[PDB]
Amino acid sequence: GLTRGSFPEGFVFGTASAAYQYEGAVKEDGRGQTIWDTFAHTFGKITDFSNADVAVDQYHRFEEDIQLMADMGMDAYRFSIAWSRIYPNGVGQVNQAGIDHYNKLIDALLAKGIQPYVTLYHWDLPQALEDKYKGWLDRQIVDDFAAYAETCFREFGDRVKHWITLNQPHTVAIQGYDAGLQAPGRCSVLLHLYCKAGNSGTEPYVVAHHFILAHAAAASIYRTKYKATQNGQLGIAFDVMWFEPMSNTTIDIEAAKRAQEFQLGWFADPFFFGDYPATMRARVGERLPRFTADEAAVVKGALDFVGINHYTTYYTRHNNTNIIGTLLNNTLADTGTVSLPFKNGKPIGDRANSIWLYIVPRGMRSLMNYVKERYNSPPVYITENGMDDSNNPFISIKDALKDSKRIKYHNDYLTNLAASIKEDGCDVRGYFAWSLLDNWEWAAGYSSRFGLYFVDYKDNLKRYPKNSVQWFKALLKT
Ligand SMILES: *[C@H]1O[C@H](CO)[C@@H](O)[C@H](O)[C@H]1O
Repeated sequence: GLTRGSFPEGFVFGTASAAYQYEGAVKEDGRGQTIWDTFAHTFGKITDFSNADVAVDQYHRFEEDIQLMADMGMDAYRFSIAWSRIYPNGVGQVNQAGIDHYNKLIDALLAKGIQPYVTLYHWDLPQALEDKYKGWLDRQIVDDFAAYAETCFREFGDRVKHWITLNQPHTVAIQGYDAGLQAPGRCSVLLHLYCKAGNSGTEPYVVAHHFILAHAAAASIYRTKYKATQNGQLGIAFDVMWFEPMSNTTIDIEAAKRAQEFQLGWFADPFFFGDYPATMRARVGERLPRFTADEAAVVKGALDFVGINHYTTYYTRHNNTNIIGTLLNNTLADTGTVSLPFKNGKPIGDRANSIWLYIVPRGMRSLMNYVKERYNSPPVYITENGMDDSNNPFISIKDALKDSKRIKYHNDYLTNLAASIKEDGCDVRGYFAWSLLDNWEWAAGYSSRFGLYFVDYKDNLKRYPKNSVQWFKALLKT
C-alpha cells in the first residue's frame, strides 16, 4: 500500500504537539502564568478535574521524544513556543531562559535530522495580557503578538524555516468566546450559565478580526526584516471540518458551502481576497468588523502556505431561526445552518473516542479540492490529523497499544490525501499526525489518548509504542 513513493518527492512527514499540552514545568525557569493555567485551575472547566502542570513533561524529556521520532523516520516536528516563557508578562523583559530552552529543543531536533515547524501561538496567552486588556478582545494584542513573533524570528529564524503564526483561530473565537468551553471561557451568560462574562454574538467576531490583524502584523515584520536573509515561510493552521450537504438539494448544497465560508472563509477569504465572505457580511452585519483599506492591503497575501488541521466531516442542512434578537445572538445561528454527523438516522461513519470525531476519510480529499479551487492552489500542509483512544483504566497497557483503528484512520486519510495530490493536482507539501504522545487534551484532560505513543500516567510518564508506531516506521522507510 502506502509508501513515501505514494507522495511527491520531498513530501514532509511529521508529528505535532503544543506547549501547554506537552511541556509541564509550568513554573520553571521564569515562565509566566497563561490563560490555560488559570482555566485548568478553575472549578468546572476540565472534565476530569486535571491540569497540565506536569503534562507529559516534554520540557525535561524532549531528547527522549526526539529519539522516538527518529525511530519512526519522521522528517519534521511541529511544536509550539509558549509565549509566556519568552515574555512572562506578554511584553517587557525577555526571559533569557525561555530563549535558551527553545534553542536547545531546535538544536536537538536538527541534530537528529528532524526539521522544526514552529507554532507561535497555540492558545496559551500570557495571563498578564488577559488581565491588562482582555487579551484577544483588544486591538493592543496585534502589536504585542507582532513584537513577540519578531523576537522569535530574530532568535530562532536562522534555523527555523517554517512558521505557523496561529493555531486554529476559529476554534479559539468559538470555543473561547461563544461556547465558553475553552480559555478564557467567555460567552453570553443567557446562553450558557457557566460563563462569568461575555457576549456570544459579538466577541467571537472581534477576536477573529484581531487574530487576522495579528497574523498580518507579524507577517509584515517577517517579510520586511527577516525573510530575505532567513529564506523561510509563514502560514496559519486553520481548523477545518469538511461539510457535505444533508441532502443533494440546492438549499442544502448552499448551506454546506455557507457553513464552510463561516468556518474556513472567515479567515482565509481575508488572506486571499482582502475581505470576509459576502455571506458573513450579509448575515452578521454590524457585528462583523470592517478592514480599512490599509489593513486589507497588509492582510491580503499574508500567507505563504495554508496549514489545514482536519479530522472529520459532518452533514449540513439549511436552518431558519428568528431568535431574540440581540440577547441570544451566536455564531451558529449566524451561519443559518445546522451541522451534525447524522443523516436519516445513520452516523456518517465510525467514531473515535472524542464525541465529535467521526471517521470520514473522503472528506480529506474533498477539502483539498475545495482549498485548491477557492484559493487558486496555495501550498497546503496538513498541520494536524489523527484520532484518539479512550483512557481506559480497566484494560492492560498491552491491550491499550493495539490501536488498529488509528492505523486504519491514518491509512485511509493518507490514501485520500495521496489521491488529492496525484489525481486531483492539489499542492500538498506535508502531513503532521496528531499526536506524537498521548497528552493533555484541553477540557477533556487526560481522558483522550491521541498519541502514536502511549503515556503511562501511573508510572512516571513512561512512553510505550502503540502498534501505529511500527506502521509509520514501515511507511517512512527508505
Ligand atoms: C488539534 O486537535 C487536537 C485534538 O483535539 C488538539 O489537541 C490540538 O491542540 C489542536 O490543535
